[PDB]
Amino acid sequence: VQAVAVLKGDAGVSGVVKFEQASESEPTTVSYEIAGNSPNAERGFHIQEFGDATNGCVSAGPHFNPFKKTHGAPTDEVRHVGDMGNVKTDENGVAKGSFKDSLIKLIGPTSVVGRSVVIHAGQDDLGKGDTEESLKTGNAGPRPACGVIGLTN
Amino acid sequence: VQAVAVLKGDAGVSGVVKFEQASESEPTTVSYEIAGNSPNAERGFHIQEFGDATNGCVSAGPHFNPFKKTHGAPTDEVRHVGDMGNVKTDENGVAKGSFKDSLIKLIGPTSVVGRSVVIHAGQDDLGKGDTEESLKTGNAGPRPACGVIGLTN
Ligand SMILES: [Cu+2]
Ligand SMILES: [Cu+2]
Ligand SMILES: [Zn+2]
Ligand SMILES: [Zn+2]
Repeated sequence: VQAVAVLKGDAGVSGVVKFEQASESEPTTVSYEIAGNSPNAERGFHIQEFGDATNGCVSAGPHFNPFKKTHGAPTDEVRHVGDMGNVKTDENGVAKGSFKDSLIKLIGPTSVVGRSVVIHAGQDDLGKGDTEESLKTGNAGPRPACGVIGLTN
Repeated sequence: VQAVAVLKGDAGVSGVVKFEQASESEPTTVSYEIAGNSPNAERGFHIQEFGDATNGCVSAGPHFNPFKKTHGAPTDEVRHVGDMGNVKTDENGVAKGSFKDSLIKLIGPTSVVGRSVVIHAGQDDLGKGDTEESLKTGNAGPRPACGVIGLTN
């Protein structure tokens, strides 16, 4: 199964995020290419609960969290399903890479198809900040771009 | 279950399409408000197979047709699942209305969540044209706007 989300916004940030999962038990491979970010920085990269784009990136809701856990790093055992951590941007402000994740799925009851992907304006503190907000959003700041994860071939 | 698709494009046409289905066996209620169309006209309104927006509205593919039937009117027994027919536009070029459909579903194997909705530039001939194209696209023309159907609450 394949899916793709085209990140758009009014802040100069844009990109494409591709997802791939052969079967439900398998990890999903997330590939991304995002431009227009601050150069040489880490930026919060998360999957939101809804794919509602009626009010910009705001209507996408909070991080996809079906198991009701606190915000964390992708490698943390306690993290939201949509917690993809930070993506690094180069001297030209482009973030490009890929990784596999075993909580994010394109198949089954927790499928992220129809939900949104958000690239943040700030860095994700990975749930390590001494704040309640750290456990909710990782304090990653505004959402300059987002896109609904749609089906593809 | 609720879903929404925000129709956008570079041709002045835009809008919102809302979907609602309580349970799989139930019809889905499609509500729409679309502006920027030709005034006092009928325009093809369809659901495409993919929600891939990487190449404008083109990457969405053909009409969602899991049962491999020919193009038809929504009331036809032989139609594509994504065949929503034409929507009427008023003297100001706005198409606004709602209807229920029993082939379009937000739940189950034929769910349209993650797929795209397209508003056409031309009228749908409802599969009655004396052309092979009539049985494929209804000859509805270009796709000025489209949006990926995402989950909402
Ligand atoms: Cu976030
Ligand atoms: Cu069409
Ligand atoms: Zn989170
Ligand atoms: Zn059709």
